[PDB]
Amino acid sequence: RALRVLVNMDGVLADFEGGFLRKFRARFPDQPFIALEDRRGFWVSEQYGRLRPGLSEKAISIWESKNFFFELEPLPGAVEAVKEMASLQNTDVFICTSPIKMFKYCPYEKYAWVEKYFGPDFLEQIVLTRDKTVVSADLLIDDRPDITGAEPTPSWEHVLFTACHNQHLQLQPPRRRLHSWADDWKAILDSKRP
Amino acid sequence: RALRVLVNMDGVLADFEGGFLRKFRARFPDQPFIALEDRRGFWVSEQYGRLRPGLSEKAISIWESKNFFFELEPLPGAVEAVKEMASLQNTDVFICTSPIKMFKYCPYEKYAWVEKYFGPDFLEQIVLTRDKTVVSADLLIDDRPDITGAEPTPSWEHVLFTACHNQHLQLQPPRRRLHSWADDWKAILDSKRP
Ligand SMILES: Cc1cn([C@H]2C=C[C@@H](COP(=O)(O)O)O2)c(=O)[nH]c1=O
Ligand SMILES: Cc1cn([C@H]2C=C[C@@H](COP(=O)(O)O)O2)c(=O)[nH]c1=O
Ligand SMILES: [Mg+2]
Ligand SMILES: [Mg+2]
Ligand SMILES: [Mg+2]
Ligand SMILES: [Mg+2]
Repeated sequence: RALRVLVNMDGVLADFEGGFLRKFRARFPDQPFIALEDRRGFWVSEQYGRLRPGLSEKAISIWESKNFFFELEPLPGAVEAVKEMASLQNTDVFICTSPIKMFKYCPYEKYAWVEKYFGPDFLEQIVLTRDKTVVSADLLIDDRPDITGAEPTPSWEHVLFTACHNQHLQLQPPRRRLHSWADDWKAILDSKRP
Repeated sequence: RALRVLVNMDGVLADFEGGFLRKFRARFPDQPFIALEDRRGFWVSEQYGRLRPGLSEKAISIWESKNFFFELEPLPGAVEAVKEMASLQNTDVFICTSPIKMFKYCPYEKYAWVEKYFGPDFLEQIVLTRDKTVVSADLLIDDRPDITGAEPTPSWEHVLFTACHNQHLQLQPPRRRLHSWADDWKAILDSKRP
């Protein structure tokens, strides 16, 4: 009855790519790096690892470090759009995010980030999971192309949120994109309503 | 195709009631307390609050304190049963747990607890959410009687795990219980398979 929308955090709400590149360059100023226009594929670690031996591990250490997640900047229009989306009649919004393997900071910082931008009351809307296919909803807005897990037939339609790593990707019909938060997300939502 | 089972953490895997009572008594030795046989209703804070003014807040401070979640003891048979359950053919097990409002320690400690008892590889099977009805599965084993949220018709059957606070409760047919991990959980699982 209410339309349910899952909104991914990294690469959709939070600027993981920009914050990573900045911190990587400051920490490792003598290593080569991947400019955002050159990013391809979801896994930053795999691309950096192909660039040079040992770079995978150095990339991983950036997001394993304290304050990495907390200090991510919101992507343009993300906060405003999700706030309006959640205020819409017959619309329930959840933030669906995958923590990393190292769990000392990431869970905590992700809660703190959501509190900071959306307020205490929005914390109730967070789902942390490595498997999104077991979360049921009408829509999932997420920048990762390949979303898989234990449920072979997820209830949501995956709308690919555009990011540097996926912008060149040709999708198979009928898969569809949300180009940025300036794009017409209301029309995508409305297309799933009765 | 695989049977999917969500197993709650507090009151099912982890002995929240016992660990709370112990820590409450050590910290507040001059307050009255609720013996486990006298516990009624899911909310410890509400019962303690009816016992005396100010006790709700003192109860809350126990589980808000560092190491509360981490130092919970496993309930008898819980670790062994979940390990066997996850090893079964055509069976995917997730640990589904609701964090508290105060998020500095609880998320982190819950990951650490699961690592401690089930190993690093089991961390992938954790879903943190305040709303279990948006997690899809065949079964949810959970000690809280009233499980509600945004999805009015959850895909799972809720099997009530017995606890001090619910043991006297008469359920409405066809709702059903798992009495403890010594009870025949395999038969409940098998009843949901093709
Ligand atoms: C790009 C990248 C990300 N991650 C972790 C860090 C944050 C989450 C982002 O996953 P998401 O919830 O946005 O699907 O995965 C990785 O573990 N490796 C990587 O290469
Ligand atoms: C008993 C009790 C528990 N909680 C929090 C602490 C741990 C989780 C347990 O929720 P569960 O995932 O077991 O449904 O809720 C509370 O916030 N208040 C209470 O009175
Ligand atoms: Mg993402
Ligand atoms: Mg709404
Ligand atoms: Mg419980
Ligand atoms: Mg199995």
